[PDB]
Amino acid sequence: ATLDVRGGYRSGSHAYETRLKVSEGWQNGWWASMESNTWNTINDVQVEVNYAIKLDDQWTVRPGMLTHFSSNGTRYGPYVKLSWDATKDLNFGIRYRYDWKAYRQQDLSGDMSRDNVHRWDGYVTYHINSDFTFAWQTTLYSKQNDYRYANHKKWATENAFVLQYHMTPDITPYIEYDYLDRQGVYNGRDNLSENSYRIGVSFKL
Ligand SMILES: CCCCCCCCCCCC[N+](C)(C)[O-]
Ligand SMILES: CCCCCCCCCCCC[N+](C)(C)[O-]
Ligand SMILES: CCCCCCCCCCCC[N+](C)(C)[O-]
Ligand SMILES: CCCCCCCCCCCC[N+](C)(C)[O-]
Ligand SMILES: CCCCCCCC
Ligand SMILES: CCCCCCCC
Ligand SMILES: CCCCCCCC
Ligand SMILES: CCCCCCCC
Ligand SMILES: CCCCCCCC
Ligand SMILES: CCCCCCCC
Ligand SMILES: CCCCCCCC
Ligand SMILES: CCCCCCCC
Ligand SMILES: CCCCCCCC
Ligand SMILES: [Cl-]
Ligand SMILES: [Cl-]
Repeated sequence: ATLDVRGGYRSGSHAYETRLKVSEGWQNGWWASMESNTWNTINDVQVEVNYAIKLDDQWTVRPGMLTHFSSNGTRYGPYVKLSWDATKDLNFGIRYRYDWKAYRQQDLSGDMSRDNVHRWDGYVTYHINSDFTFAWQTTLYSKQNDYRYANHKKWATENAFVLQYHMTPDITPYIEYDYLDRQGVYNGRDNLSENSYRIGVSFKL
């Protein structure tokens, strides 16, 4: 199993975040994770499970679900991820997730609806050498219903860039930059450029 500890700062929202995440995978193909996230402007819990269906030596499909709890209520995210181990050192992934909210919120028409979201994620991971792995995750999400993001649009993006250092077989420090679109909100103003800078470490328990 792996414990991941991460700290970050978001420039638009002027917010620190921390994450503690524990994950395990099994030989039968199951995988599960649980995490807690904190956010402090100058909490949530998520649980995820999936299963690997091996289509051949290089291709895997993982149906799964992400459940998310916060002050507003519960959100469920059933998904299917397709992964391709193109080489020993290069992996690609694509995931569709439907983030469905178990609670209603006021929409832009004044009605109480569900702020459900269609979410797509692309993944590239490249093992550069014994010392370094570089990962990029690109994200698009769009509103199913009559809502908008803080960028004033029905859609938004995230792009995350992670450099992992394989310090020991069981310890992997990493640094990360994310651009989270103009989703920053601070001091009563939205549409702020949201740069995110993170540092963390992943280790074997
Ligand atoms: C790349 C920068 C790493 C940032 C590490 C963030 C650690 C969390 C700090 C918690 C303090 C929150 N605060 C400032 C509101 O008290
Ligand atoms: C091994 C740590 C991984 C996180 C596991 C989650 C355990 C439950 C903690 C819930 C957080 C309680 N809180 C902060 C919302 O008050
Ligand atoms: C649409 C073009 C897709 C980009 C291809 C990425 C390059 C790595 C693929 C090489 C793997 C070939 N093979 C047969 C060993 O699996
Ligand atoms: C989840 C990644 C999606 C990959 C995009 C489509 C490129 C597929 C390449 C086919 C593989 C060719 N082959 C059998 C020689 O490895
Ligand atoms: C003056 C507040 C800036 C805090 C930025 C933190 C960078 C890691
Ligand atoms: C505006 C804050 C910038 C934080 C940079 C962190 C070190 C690259
Ligand atoms: C035999 C491998 C099939 C590749 C999976 C394609 C899924 C659209
Ligand atoms: C034998 C490999 C087939 C590739 C299918 C690609 C699905 C996006
Ligand atoms: C030698 C293979 C490099 C091509 C990788 C392109 C990834 C989209
Ligand atoms: C001051 C502009 C922030 C963009 C930094 C990009 C880091 C890779
Ligand atoms: C792999 C290159 C993606 C760069 C996207 C950055 C958008 C701010
Ligand atoms: C390759 C990371 C740079 C992303 C561009 C966003 C900076 C404003
Ligand atoms: C409380 C967050 C800790 C940040 C981890 C940094 C590891 C180098
Ligand atoms: Cl619905
Ligand atoms: Cl729009």
